[PDB]
Amino acid sequence: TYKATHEFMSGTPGKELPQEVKDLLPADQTDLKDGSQATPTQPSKTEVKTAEGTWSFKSYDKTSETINGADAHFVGTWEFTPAPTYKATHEFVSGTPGKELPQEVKDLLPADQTDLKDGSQATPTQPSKTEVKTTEGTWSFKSYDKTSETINGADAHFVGTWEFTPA
Ligand SMILES: [Cl-]
Repeated sequence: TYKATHEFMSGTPGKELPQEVKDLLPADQTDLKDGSQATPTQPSKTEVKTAEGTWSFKSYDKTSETINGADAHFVGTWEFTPAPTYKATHEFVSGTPGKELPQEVKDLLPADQTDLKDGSQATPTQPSKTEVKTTEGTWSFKSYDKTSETINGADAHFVGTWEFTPA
């Protein structure tokens, strides 16, 4: 007689299995008759959440094997899905009463920042330039309303003020 053993591996490049997944490795099956079919023991659960994301059991490499004069070994793969991420968006406003932003200023609104981790610090993207001259006068960027904000379970939003000086 022979045994059937198990091992787990990550199927997600750059991610090692956490101990909570390794803790689910099945026990060896013992006393298997030579020439019988061995089938791997399924893990007692197929999902493990961590602070980084969720691991989900995919399958073993073989769903059975014939015992042929040696112990059998089954390799089970788990895959990782990162925890939900958030965005940081931007908006521009005029800080000059009675003056609306021209399109040339609005055209400088930064792109959204994506794939920000929960609990991370977001800092707004600075405009590509900070002055725009028009026939009427010049627009200058002042600042965003905050220098940074912690992502705490929601998208962030930064408001940038431009001021106008007439020609
Ligand atoms: Cl993890």
